[PDB]
Amino acid sequence: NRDIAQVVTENNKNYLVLYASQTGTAEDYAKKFSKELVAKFNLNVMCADVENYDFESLNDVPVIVSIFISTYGEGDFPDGAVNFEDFICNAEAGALSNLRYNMFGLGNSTYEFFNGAAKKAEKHLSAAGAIRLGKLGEADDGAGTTDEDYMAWKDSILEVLKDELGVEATGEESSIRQYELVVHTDIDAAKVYMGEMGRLKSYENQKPPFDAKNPFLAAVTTNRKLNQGTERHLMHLELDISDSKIRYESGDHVAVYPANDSALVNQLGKILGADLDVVMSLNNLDEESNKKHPFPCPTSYRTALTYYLDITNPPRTNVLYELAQYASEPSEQELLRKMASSSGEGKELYLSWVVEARRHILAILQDCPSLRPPIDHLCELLPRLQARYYSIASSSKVHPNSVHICAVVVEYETKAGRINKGVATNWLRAKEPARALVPMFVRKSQFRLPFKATTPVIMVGPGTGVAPFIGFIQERAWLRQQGKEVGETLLYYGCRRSDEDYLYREELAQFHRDGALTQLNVAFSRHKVYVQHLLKQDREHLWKLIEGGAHIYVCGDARNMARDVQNTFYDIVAELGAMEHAQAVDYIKKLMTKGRYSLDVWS
Ligand SMILES: Cc1cc2nc3c(=O)[nH]c(=O)nc-3n(C[C@H](O)[C@H](O)[C@H](O)COP(=O)(O)OP(=O)(O)OC[C@H]3O[C@@H](n4cnc5c(N)ncnc54)[C@H](O)[C@@H]3O)c2cc1C
Ligand SMILES: Cc1cc2nc3c(=O)[nH]c(=O)nc-3n(C[C@H](O)[C@H](O)[C@H](O)COP(=O)(O)O)c2cc1C
Repeated sequence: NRDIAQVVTENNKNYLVLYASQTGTAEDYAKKFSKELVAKFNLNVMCADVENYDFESLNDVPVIVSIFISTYGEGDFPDGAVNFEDFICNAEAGALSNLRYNMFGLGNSTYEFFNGAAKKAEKHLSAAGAIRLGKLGEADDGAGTTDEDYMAWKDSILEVLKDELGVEATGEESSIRQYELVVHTDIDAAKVYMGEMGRLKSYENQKPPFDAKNPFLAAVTTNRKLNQGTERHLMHLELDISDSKIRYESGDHVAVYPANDSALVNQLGKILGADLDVVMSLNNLDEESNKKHPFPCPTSYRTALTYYLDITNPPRTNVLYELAQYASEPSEQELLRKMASSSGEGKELYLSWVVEARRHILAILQDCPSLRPPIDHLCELLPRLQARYYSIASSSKVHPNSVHICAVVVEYETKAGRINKGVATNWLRAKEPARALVPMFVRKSQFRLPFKATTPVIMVGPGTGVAPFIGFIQERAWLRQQGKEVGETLLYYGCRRSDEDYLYREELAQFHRDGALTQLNVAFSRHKVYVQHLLKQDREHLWKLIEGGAHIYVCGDARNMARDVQNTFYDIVAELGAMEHAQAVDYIKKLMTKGRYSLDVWS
């Protein structure tokens, strides 16, 4: 009841404000401070009149204590606060070593002992081992300064507390703009970036060598549905690289710089209120830094959103944080800051609402209608639009001037009822051969057919992971057509169904007919027949091939399939080689080192 440490603990207080007051001024300001403590840190504050407690347990109060105290005699406390005074003056060395406090005394210089109470108190607190945080305040009612004396003191202690308690004050946007807006409302189109990636006008000029910094614009020669079913769209594209001088081999990847859907970009401009044809630059406030801009400038908002900015993936923590100020509806602003937080609770609301719902920026704007930022701050915060990679599905020996892509279109419904569209694949799908140009480049990999033709090859490529092997098979067929003896060429393919999603049914059957493909092993899942079982089934034969210097290749979207396939090979070497599992793994390791076990797995 009168035990101050007891009462503080019982009631789960984060912070204690005490006051001693004859005529209500200290009480008033102790209350004003408490109110500000809560408004800014959302603490659970007790604010109590010293007169109502015994203080023998002052040292056991486990929160920070503010003390407001008035002077009334010979530097005495108010007569009602006798018990509080008798404790502070009797306090022996070390008695209050756990007490962390701040203090604001109330006095009047027109009396003999200006602020004697708070001055005495502080001598005794520190003498007994307590640590004061911040300055000792001393209101002067004699000068008429008390309110401003408090104002100054309060601002001070709140800065001290911001570090002591961690955290930031509600009502604060420590928001740092990295770049600055300049509107180029007059400038000629030749100086303005139009969606090209490196040097200005490079999509026009097109001079070798083409690469990541300078992609070749390849015409789309073919674009056909590969699959029988309607659930999914899987497609085969052909990219004309005639006159590029780009060299590739089977096993290489082709990278592609897509465009965002223009309808999406429009919808975005319409909800931001922004006119997107405004050409502009975002110049770095760090004048001496390397990145002068977040993306090629001068450029229009339409262009940045279309070609240089990622607007489809879930925005990150820091972009929610920075957008939160632009939410006029307070409860919408609370959401965003919470989702931007380091809180277990906030992180978790973020994962499900932002990440798991796959909410892109437009979706966040639409569902938080009071969030209305300026386009230029948004463009600064959004991540860069990345290139997208595909396993070339052609051999350069039959298609030297053509690069083939095999891809499933990403198109799916979210928890929140939206339909999301994968950028590159829907873009590629909309490319009609009747010119339609795809910015691209080739990155070399170490995924290669054996250069010694007689060497057997074992390809494991379920689903879209057949991609690289289509080119491997074209190539091997080609080697046979040229008079070379070619070793066995085994494909272990997989899909759901033969009349739904059998990729390259004609071509693989025909390559098999012509003897180019020695074996087409398909594992249609739809009872759960995956490729692992086909490998185990054919284990006896696979071990001969392996022992005969065969090369193994694993391709596909799923890391687990690769892992299951590797495990299956571990068991085959274990059984048929007659060795310990540990030796089996080390054998397959040796293969990898020799370059006879290669992977192309995309996660
Ligand atoms: C080296 C390499 C080679 C590759 N080769 C090929 C290839 O030959 N063929 C191929 O098909 N892929 C391949 N991949 C993937 C390919 O690069 C693209 O990521 C893919 O085509 C999707 O791109 P997008 O722009 O259409 O989708 P994006 O706009 O990038 O969206 C893809 C994202 O959407 C999300 N997503 C997808 N489906 C769902 C779902 N149903 N529910 C919720 N979220 C979902 C995922 O988070 C995924 O990261 C390869 C990857 C790498 C790294
Ligand atoms: C009778 C009386 C004695 C006072 N003695 C002092 C004093 O010794 N030193 C001082 O600085 N102020 C003195 N004051 C000023 C008070 O401390 C000042 O008015 C203060 O704001 C009172 O706060 P409170 O309303 O919480 O009691 C005195 C005021 C009165 C009314």
